[PDB]
Amino acid sequence: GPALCLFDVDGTLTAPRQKITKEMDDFLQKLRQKIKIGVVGGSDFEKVQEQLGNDVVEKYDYVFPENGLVAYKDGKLLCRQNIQSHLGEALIQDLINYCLSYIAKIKLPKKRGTFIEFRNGMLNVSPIGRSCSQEERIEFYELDKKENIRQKFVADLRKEFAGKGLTFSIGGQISFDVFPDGWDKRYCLRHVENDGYKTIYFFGDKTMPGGNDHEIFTDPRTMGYSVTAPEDTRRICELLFS
Amino acid sequence: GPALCLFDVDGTLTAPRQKITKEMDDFLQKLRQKIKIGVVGGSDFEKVQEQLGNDVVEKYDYVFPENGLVAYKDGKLLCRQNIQSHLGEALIQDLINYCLSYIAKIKLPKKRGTFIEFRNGMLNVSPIGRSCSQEERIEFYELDKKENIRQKFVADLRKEFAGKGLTFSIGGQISFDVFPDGWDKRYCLRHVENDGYKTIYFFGDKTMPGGNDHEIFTDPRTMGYSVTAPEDTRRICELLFS
Ligand SMILES: O=P([O-])(O)O[C@H]1O[C@H](COP(=O)(O)O)[C@@H](O)[C@H](O)[C@H]1O
Ligand SMILES: [Cl-]
Ligand SMILES: [Mg+2]
Ligand SMILES: [Mg+2]
Ligand SMILES: [Mg+2]
Ligand SMILES: [Mg+2]
Repeated sequence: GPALCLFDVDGTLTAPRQKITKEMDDFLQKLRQKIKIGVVGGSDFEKVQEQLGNDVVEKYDYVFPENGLVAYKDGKLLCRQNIQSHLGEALIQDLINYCLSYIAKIKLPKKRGTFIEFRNGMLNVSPIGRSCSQEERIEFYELDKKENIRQKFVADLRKEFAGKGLTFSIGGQISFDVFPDGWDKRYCLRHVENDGYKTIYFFGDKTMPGGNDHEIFTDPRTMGYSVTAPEDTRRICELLFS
Repeated sequence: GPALCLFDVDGTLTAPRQKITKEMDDFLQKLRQKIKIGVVGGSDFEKVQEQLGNDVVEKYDYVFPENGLVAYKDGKLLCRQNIQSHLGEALIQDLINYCLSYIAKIKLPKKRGTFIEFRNGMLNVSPIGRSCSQEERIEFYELDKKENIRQKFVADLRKEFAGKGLTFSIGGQISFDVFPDGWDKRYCLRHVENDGYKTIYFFGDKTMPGGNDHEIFTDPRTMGYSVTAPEDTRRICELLFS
């Protein structure tokens, strides 16, 4: 039937931490005369503007910053969501409080600031604090590997919550993420599944387990295609759609 | 002997929350041919630039953002000190552990992120979180006066950290500052002290007890003058140097 193309932005339509190239933007616009297109990224709408231009809403059929928590369709905002409204202030506080209480009891060499980073689609938690220096990150990550600090504090959170529909995911060097079950890139799919697309292609570059694009790639609702770079995305699109 | 003028920024050289007027800027420079001048404010270096001009450091003999924890003299940065090194890493971790445990215990309509912001010469603490939106900021502000949330917090903090050489100051809407005794605006006198000034004049619009200019005004190293606006600062300086 009719189809949709969904692209990760960073690493797929663009080179890592680089803006789109006029040549690729033009290919995509030519491709829209053949098929509906849309983009999905973990970054806020401001960042996505930096990456694809301030006219992005008018140039793509769908735009899904924040893994879809914000959604634009045919130039209008289709929907907007945040972790606060979903989980609720009560539950959002029970979680903050426990995290705070628990971090007060961790004996560390150092503590700094921003232990809780509130993002609209997750809560970053950092025993040391994100404001640490790079040399303090390393000191902590090494200590974590011998004492397993992050792993035990997720463990105790998975016991006390998680029946509230919460996922916990250790990542990077100093923090872990608390986000509702399924609020990875798969979230965006809810805004396009009821629009009548017999097949939804998806292109991304972190397609293997761990990556930003893994969970959406493996979803049975997508025709998943891995990519290595923008040039490769044109290559594949040229072959799929002539 | 030779002398130095030190000016509070907001309200003394500028109308509150506004840039300086070109009239006032060019006056100061005419004075500078008669006297070394300097400025001091609580705000980070970038904010000072926005009030006095990008090239502040070249137009003022001394420049003291963050009450002087960051300091420029004749264009170049002076030796620096941070709260971690002064108070020690145990009192920092014991003061963070306490603040964290206490926030977890506060019942509030909303809690968000960045409850402790780790600055060069202080720690904010925001019961609600500095990442809060604007609507949430006013909410906490207008509830705080009904239930004296911050006022009550600062009080218990003083009891527990009595004698530890720390000061506390509720400022603004959502937070209070914790800083070593002596790290108000009078921190900067450490730099201009000596350097052969027989008289150090100081101007400030919040001379009254509890104001950010009080302790530097009363400090005996300074010849303090209370100001009611930029145009008044002129009157006193025109009375003194003409
Ligand atoms: O309002 P906030 O929470 O951002 O607070 C801000 O302003 C306060 C005073 O500002 P003023 O004297 O102009 O009211 C400062 O003490 C505080 O460190 C700063 O973060
Ligand atoms: Cl925090
Ligand atoms: Mg990518
Ligand atoms: Mg698939
Ligand atoms: Mg002032
Ligand atoms: Mg004095």
